[PDB]
Amino acid sequence: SMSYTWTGALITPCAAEESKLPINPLSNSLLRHHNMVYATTSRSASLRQKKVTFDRLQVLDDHYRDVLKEMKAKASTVKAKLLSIEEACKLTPPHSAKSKFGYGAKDVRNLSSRAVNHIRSVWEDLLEDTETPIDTTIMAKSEVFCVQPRKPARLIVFPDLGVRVCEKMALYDVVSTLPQAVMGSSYGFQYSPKQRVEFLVNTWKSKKCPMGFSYDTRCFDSTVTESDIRVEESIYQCCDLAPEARQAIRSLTERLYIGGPLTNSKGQNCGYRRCRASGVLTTSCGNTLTCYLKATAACRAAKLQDCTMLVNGDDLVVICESAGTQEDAAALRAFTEAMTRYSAPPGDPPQPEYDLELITSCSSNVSVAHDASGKRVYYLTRDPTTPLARAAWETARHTPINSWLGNIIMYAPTLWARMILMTHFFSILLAQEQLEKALDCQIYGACYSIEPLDLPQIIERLHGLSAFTLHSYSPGEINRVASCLRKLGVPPLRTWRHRARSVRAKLLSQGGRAATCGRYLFNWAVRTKLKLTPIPAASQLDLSGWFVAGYSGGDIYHS
Ligand SMILES: O=C(O)c1ccc(Cl)cc1NS(=O)(=O)c1cc(Cl)c(Cl)cc1Cl
Ligand SMILES: O=C(O)c1ccc(Cl)cc1NS(=O)(=O)c1cc(Cl)c(Cl)cc1Cl
Ligand SMILES: [Mn+2]
Ligand SMILES: [Mn+2]
Repeated sequence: SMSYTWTGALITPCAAEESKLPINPLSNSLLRHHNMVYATTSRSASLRQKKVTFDRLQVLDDHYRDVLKEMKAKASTVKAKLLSIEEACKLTPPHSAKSKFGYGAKDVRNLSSRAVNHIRSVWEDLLEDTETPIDTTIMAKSEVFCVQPRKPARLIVFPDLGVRVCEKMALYDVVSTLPQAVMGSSYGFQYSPKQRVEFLVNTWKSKKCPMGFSYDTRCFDSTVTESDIRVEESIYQCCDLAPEARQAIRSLTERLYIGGPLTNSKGQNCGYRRCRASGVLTTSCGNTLTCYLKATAACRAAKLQDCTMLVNGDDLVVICESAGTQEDAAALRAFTEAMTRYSAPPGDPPQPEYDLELITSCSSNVSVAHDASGKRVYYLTRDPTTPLARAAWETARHTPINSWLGNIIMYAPTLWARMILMTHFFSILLAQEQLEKALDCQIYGACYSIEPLDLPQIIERLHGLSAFTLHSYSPGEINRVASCLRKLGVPPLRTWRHRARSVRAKLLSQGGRAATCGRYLFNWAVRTKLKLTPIPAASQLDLSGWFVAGYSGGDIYHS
């Protein structure tokens, strides 16, 4: 069937849309080529619509069925619990889109009478009505990028707030626990960056002659068929579930997940969806299971040897045993035709790689540096272009989520996050005297409230002390960073070192947590290094829950 059907009504914005980077003194000190940074808007919606609208092709074979049964056998060991309305409400982000039924996220979090009453009625409706399609709103997502030698806005589809809370009650525990039970070490969201690196490195070293590749499906959500979504439900149904949760899951699958009507911000009928909605609770878990299922079966069909998968939603990395240059090339090609038959055609043909550093997944790749002892240490890095463009944007404009904070945490060991992001943002926080102000950021899609002054302990707990002593980065990594800065008009690293020494000094002079930030985060900036000892507060942090599952598009808030 067609992934989408359109009436002609336009995808409209519900407020003014900014697309250009402002000329701001704070942002200009970080990035001078402001005309190269832009934000997507509804103006490009039609372009995206054209790309994601097509008829799907899907042929399932014995390998697919074999793997599905293997996954279901594992899912059968799961017992999922039903979340109370209170628990579900508390998972709702403070700035989540308000309901059209007289209440907003703040009301939900406060368990106000009207919000809770409506949520209950929505729940009872899911238990009683097993067929009526649930309405969804379609919007053009606002994301920041750097012009390329422009990307049309992505389309987000989500149901009302009441429905979103009900999804949590019925499925939060399932999407938080089932993926790991089914996919084991292949489920990527169970890993912190260091652990992801650990898995990739060990998986690579375990092969006699490793060969690996990233497989990028063209607009994955649009490739997801009704069959895929019902197969996904069949996996969830293997869990021990409360009667109402089982019905809610059955109803949500038929009324929302497999598809439904699309309404624009103006309340006009835009069309119909018959594929994955980006803004529902099951998107991350469902895409991961779907991608893992198809690729695991595809490997068998293509005869790839010892395929080890690492899946994060639609992002897939495969590491296997090489059978020779020509053999691998033909097998990868066969893999692609198998995935194509399963309705997971590639955006760009995958290419076999024989060096782990050359494998890129969602712009990220593993690289190596050295600690104080001179020992090799692998870490996760990525092209800094988008992180820098977004940092500049969030510097000049107030945004609900601070990607820069999430990037500092996830890429703390990188040359660019340390020299640029830490330097730039701490200097600004110092100047505005807002170091102790908690900010919101996202990790694997879930929203977290974080205090900048706790970054030292956070980073130590997640990356280890070596994150504050890495040096001697690879030539390729250094070159990528340097060339990126020239492209964006970002001052050279020598300038950032100078700024860091001054920022470091100021932080030390204030003592307390601030001083700790200066000592640990900016030790790289001084010749006479300071003895960095394990931070007491670090070993006392409760980061249990940060890396359990993916929740992108799931409207999740962890407090
Ligand atoms: O060339 C390097 O030094 C290098 C640095 C980082 C990475 Cl990710 C790969 C590299 N090359 S590689 O041949 O794929 C490689 C992979 C692993 Cl798993 C280990 Cl233990 C050592 C090397 Cl040599
Ligand atoms: O070598 C160190 O002691 C060191 C350790 C970590 C970091 Cl983030 C930077 C370090 N050196 S630095 O002087 O700041 C520096 C490094 C590079 Cl690669 C480049 Cl192009 C330019 C500069 Cl100005
Ligand atoms: Mn993805
Ligand atoms: Mn190498």
